Amino acid sequence: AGPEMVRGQVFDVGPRYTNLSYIGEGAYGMVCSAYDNVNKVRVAIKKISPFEHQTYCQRTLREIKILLRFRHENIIGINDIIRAPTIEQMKDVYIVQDLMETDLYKLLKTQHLSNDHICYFLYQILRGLKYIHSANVLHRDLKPSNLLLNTTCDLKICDFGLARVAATRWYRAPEIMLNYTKSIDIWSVGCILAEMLSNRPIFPGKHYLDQLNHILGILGSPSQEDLNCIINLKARNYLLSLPHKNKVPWNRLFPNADSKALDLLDKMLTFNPHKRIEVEQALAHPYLEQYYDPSDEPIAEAPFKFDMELDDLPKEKLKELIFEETARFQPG
Ligand SMILES: CC[C@@H](CO)Nc1ncc(C)c(-c2c[nH]c(C(=O)N[C@H](CO)c3cccc(Cl)c3)c2)n1
Repeated sequence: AGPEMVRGQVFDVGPRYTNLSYIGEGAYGMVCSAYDNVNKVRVAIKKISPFEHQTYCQRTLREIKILLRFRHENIIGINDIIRAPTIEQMKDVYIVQDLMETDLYKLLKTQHLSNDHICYFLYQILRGLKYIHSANVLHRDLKPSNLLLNTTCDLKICDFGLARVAATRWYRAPEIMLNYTKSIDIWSVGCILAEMLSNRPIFPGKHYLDQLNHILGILGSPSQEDLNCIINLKARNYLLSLPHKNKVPWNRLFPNADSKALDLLDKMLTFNPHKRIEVEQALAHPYLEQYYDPSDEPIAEAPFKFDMELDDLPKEKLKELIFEETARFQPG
């Protein structure tokens, strides 16, 4: 028969993984659903081709090392890894993960969420983020397409490509554009909460400049303290040259939303990251009272730390480290 192919891209994952079907894609790869003849279940296989670029090699090694170390109910894990038996032949890496029914991007495209469903989804994102942040790791790309869901509404965070030890424009914090920290992930969670409440993105900017205008159009003009930071000159002089913009109240933008949901949203969507609410205070907020449970909210045993500076290593050395990291999944 030979190896299977999906939309041009070859998928040399057999004979264990057969009956392949397209489910998603990325900047340097493809995601496919496949049947596992060992566990007798369908799984998700993430193919990635990162060896042509040094940045992609860093992301691949960071993603593999983080997900293998991490073990949480609201975070996607790695079940198996397939790659060529020799380093010279390795051009692709296949990460086998648990298959989920849908994601929040697909769900908000077709379904209207009840307050209890918005409350339960937000809790699981923050429960998962509590574990990521306890390990001193930043996701840096939290969005509805990276939040996977199953039949029984169980949520899982995926795509740890941009993850780092302490992105999509619409869920990007103003400090990334103005000038990184745990607070940039909370901003993204705020953007996700607002999208669950209206089935529309709160800041759908077409470019980095239009993105800042959409934020100022709701939050109002920034104060002297909000601008008093290590901000870039171009962005600082641009925001100062703009006319005065009034703050739109949260109850006016979301008329029939829960008052507690809007109080937490305000604390998550705060321009100043220092004044922005943290993952623990967000979980203890009265909006997530019926789900908050410090007893069943695990944290990472120790903070994450890389043994070597990956930014200084060339793509040739990073390829060797990727080959060595994926070796324990090879037969023998
Ligand atoms: C069938 C429904 C889909 C989600 O809608 N199910 C599902 N189930 C499990 C998983 C692990 C996934 C899944 C979703 N995105 C990804 C995933 O890893 N996506 C990133 C881009 O966001 C990616 C993909 C390929 C290459 C690169 Cl460089 C990066 C995995 N998707």
